This record gives sequence, C-alpha cells and structure tokens, in this order.
Amino acid sequence: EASKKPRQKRTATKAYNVTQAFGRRGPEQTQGNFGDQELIRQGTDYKHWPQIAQFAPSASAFFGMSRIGMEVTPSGTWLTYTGAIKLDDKDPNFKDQVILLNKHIDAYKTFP
Amino acid sequence: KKPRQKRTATKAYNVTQAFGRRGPEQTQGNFGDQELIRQGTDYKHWPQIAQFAPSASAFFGMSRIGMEVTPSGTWLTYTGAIKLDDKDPNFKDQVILLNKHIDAYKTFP
Ligand SMILES: Nc1nc2c(ncn2[C@@H]2O[C@H](COP(=O)(O)OP(=O)(O)OP(=O)(O)O)[C@@H](O)[C@H]2O)c(=O)[nH]1
Repeated sequence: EASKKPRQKRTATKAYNVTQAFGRRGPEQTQGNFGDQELIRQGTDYKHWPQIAQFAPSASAFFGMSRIGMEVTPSGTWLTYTGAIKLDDKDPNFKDQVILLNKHIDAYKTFP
Repeated sequence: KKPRQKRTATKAYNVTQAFGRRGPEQTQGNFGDQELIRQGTDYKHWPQIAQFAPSASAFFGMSRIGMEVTPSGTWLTYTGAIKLDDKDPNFKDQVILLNKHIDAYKTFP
C-alpha cells in the first residue's frame, strides 16, 4: 500500500523506511543524501521529524520557489528541481536547527 | 509572515506576492505562466502540477540536501529529480502542461 504511491508522494515510516521508499543514501547527483541511521530506519516516526518537516515546502512553495526543469533521457522524462530555504536566525532555536540538519546531511559517509 | 517554504499562493495572495517575481537568477523561481502566477493553488491545472510536488518525507528522502552560509543568511539547499510515469495515459498532457510553465516569464509582455 505504501509502495503503490508515486515516489514523490511516499511517506516513510518504520514499516516502510527511507531506504525502501527512496533508496540508499549516497553521493550521486539525484540520489538522496539525508539521514542518519535512526531517521533512515524510522522515517516520519522519528522523534524529531517535526523539526525537520518545518523546512519541507508546501506544493505551492515547491513550484513557487524552485528552479524547475524537464530532461528527457534514455531513462525517461525527469522534472528537475533546485532551490534553497532560508533558516530564521532570529529564532532562538536556530542553533538547534542547524545542528539537527547537519546531523543528517551526508551522515551516510559514517556507516556502511 | 509564515515561513516562505510554508506559504500557499492563491488569487488573494499570489505567486508573486508569496515567492517573488519569476526570473533567471538562482534565488528566483522560474515556474508559472501569467495565469498560474495570478491564481496559485486556484489555478485550473493546479492538481496536475501538485501531483509532482514531494511530501515532506519525500523532499528529505529524495533530495540532495546541503547547508550554506552566505551574507543573506543560512540556507538549506536542495536539488534533485522526479521521474514522470511514461506509462500514465496522461503523460503527454503532463509534458504540455510543464512546458507551458517552465520559464514562461521569458515571454511575458
Ligand atoms: N530521483 C528519482 N529516482 C527515481 C524516481 N523513480 C524511480 N527512481 C529510481 O529508479 C528506481 C526504479 O524503481 P521503481 O520501480 O520506479 O520504484 P521502486 O520504489 O524501486 O519499486 P516499487 O516500490 O516496487 O514500486 C528507483 O529505485 C529509484 O532509485 C524518481 O521519481 N526520482
């Protein structure tokens, strides 16, 4: 039931984890690089998910803020995206936010 | 003043008001024709566009995420790609729709 969904609409959870929904973390251009082993294993059941999720864009923001392209290639047709989301450094939590995000960025380098 | 990434554009609060002018620069959005820019989530093809926007889980799962410090602040960066389903009956309509919007600003009067 979880795996029936198009990839961009999947919701990772302990039962259907980040690796299962979105592939092994890793270094390549269109492979995901985000998550330490606890997030990878728990998905949205991760205890600090909401403090990560506060940075994800709404659908309107996703198409409003991003640089969208379309590439047709031997594998299919791909909607490419790029953008950046500013952290609020007025937020007393800003320090914590950074540390939490950096915990998960490229964390895969540190384990098998 | 919701966080920018949480805003939702509508006729009352439009793509330009919410996310700024469409343009060539790396901090600007390039997506939307004049009608989508005016209507936001009221746009008559919104559902067919939104079908490609990632869940929170998917945004963080699929993307290459980074963090950069610049004079304007600290930025969570993201890049990646969302494969269209070839075998969907509506694939061809999706292509047309996407083409209508990507860098549409280049032809605005
Ligand atoms: N970046 C990106 N990669 C994708 C996308 N769709 C498929 N891929 C990659 O191509 C592979 C092809 O697998 P699919 O059958 O499309 O999806 P799956 O989740 O592996 O398979 P099921 O869960 O059994 O449906 C995936 O494992 C991904 O790594 C996408 O929308 N974006």
